Amino acid sequence: NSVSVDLPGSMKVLVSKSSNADGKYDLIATVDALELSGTSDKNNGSGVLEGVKADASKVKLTISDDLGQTTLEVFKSDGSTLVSKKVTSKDKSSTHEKFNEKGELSEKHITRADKSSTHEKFNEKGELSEKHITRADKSSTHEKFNEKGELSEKHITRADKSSTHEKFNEKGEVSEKHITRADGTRLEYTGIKSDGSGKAKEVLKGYVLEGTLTAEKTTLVVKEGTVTLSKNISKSGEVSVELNDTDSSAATKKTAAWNSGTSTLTITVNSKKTKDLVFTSSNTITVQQYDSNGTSLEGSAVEITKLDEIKNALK
Repeated sequence: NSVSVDLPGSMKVLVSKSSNADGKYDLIATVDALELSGTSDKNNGSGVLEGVKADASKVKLTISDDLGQTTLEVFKSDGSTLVSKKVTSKDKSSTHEKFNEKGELSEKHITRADKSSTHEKFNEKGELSEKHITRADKSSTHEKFNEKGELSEKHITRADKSSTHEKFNEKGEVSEKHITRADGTRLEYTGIKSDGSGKAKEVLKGYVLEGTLTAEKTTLVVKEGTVTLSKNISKSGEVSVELNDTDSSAATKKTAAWNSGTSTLTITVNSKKTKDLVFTSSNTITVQQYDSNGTSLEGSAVEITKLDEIKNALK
């Protein structure tokens, strides 16, 4: 007396086995703890089923003739002013729409078979205020729009959980850029001027490096005495480090050479190597001393954990 066929949207329809009075098989379903009722001339499960919520919201479920699609709409008392709509296909793709208290589109979520998704939010003028695109690898593009329809903020996340976020001022210029690396370290670019120059902070485990940003490169600076160490990061993220010492004295002046194969800075004082500073691909720094004669390294490299240790290595 009751065949139940499952529908797209994780729903079920229970249909009469045969004609009752008229040649229409009965259909009843329960969606979100509410019972729906409708009559169709087919034995599929196809047709329409209507109901009324506790707050008098009108609910209508329409099942495609071929069972491949469901459309669940929540109207208001009038049956016209929409509250919510959900369209779900057999491949489990879905569209979920929310509407404001006026029936105008407020939000729209689209979900696909691979669990990729798009989320759109709309403002009181019907303009797209936010758009979130989430790919199947969990990579994402999140955009926020100002009242003029232009970008206020853009944030891109990659599959490895690295990210780049850009904030735009009222003139369309990037004013702040924040980067979170896959390993958890971070870059903060603030006060970006109209030529792309600005202030730069690299947040590492245990310490923060500070410096400047140009469109060309980022340069972080540590100073101790007359010694300035400059850590440069290219447009490509390539790290290169240089050192300059204004020390008058030829006996005490520090010079340094950069090894691009190892990302290692070798400091030298009075013709003898003193220490190797390694800038790891893990965005850490290690320091290892040379022997008395400065020809071979000694002991084991020790990871830098505070800014003062970098300065101590520059003394």
